[PDB]
Amino acid sequence: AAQTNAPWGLARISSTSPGTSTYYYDESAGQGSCVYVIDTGIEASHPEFEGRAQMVKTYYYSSRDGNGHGTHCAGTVGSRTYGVAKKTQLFGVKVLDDNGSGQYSTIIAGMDFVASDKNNRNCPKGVVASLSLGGGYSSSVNSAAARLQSSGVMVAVAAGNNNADARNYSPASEPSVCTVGASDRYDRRSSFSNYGSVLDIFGPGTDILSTWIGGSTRSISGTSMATPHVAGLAAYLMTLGKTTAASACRYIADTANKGDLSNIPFGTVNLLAYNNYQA
Repeated sequence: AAQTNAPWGLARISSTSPGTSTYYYDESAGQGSCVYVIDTGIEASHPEFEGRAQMVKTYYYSSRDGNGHGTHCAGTVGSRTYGVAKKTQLFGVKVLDDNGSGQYSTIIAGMDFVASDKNNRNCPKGVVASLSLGGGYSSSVNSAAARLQSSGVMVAVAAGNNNADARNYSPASEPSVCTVGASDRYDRRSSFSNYGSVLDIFGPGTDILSTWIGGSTRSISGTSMATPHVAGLAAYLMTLGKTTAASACRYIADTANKGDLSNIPFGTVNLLAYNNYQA
């Protein structure tokens, strides 16, 4: 399948070269997979989600996304126009308030929730969790992310936005999950992207158009935007049967475009997520 005039990041993840604008993908499109977006919520009523999104947990007085960040990330995972995996099921877990803030205890609870809740959901092709959040190093946060991964969920986490080594951030620094840095449309490391040996992969993160609250759209930047590209890619590849939750991060690294990014610090992987689709 081909989506013309797609957002640059979708085109990039289906290309061996920058500078193209069509997204190519197998029409299975993540059908039968599930992606949990652990964030500020998801505006599930957005036409772009086509009934495939739903809130399943909140730790606040409402499940509404009053911020937009979670809706944007979910849109990159699985919205019809802006999403990698256009037929996946999206589950919202609101661990962040409408200012984008949350206690680590709440974030940990949301991760443990997903590890259990996936047993209440029909996801025959596999389960992914997208975590576009983080803060300073916490062994407890890292342990929760490791538990979620171990339970059989492909965990993609943002490297962080401090132009610093991700070893000092959580859950970015947990080795067993998939830690995602950000690149721009000219194949440069995004100016803010964290780096370091703990990174597994880069995805598009600068100037990413996706869904927003109020039935709207906007372009924003961050490792938060790169992470759902990788999460959606994992769901797409799991639906194709090419990999599993336990092996998807390694598979994405194995099949990535290699050596194509600039300003990658020595010791950080030079790997850009790629779907290897051949029509």
